[PDB]
Amino acid sequence: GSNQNNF
Ligand SMILES: [Zn+2]
Repeated sequence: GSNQNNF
């Protein structure tokens, strides 16, 4: 799967 971290 694709992953996004919005810190
Ligand atoms: Zn993945």
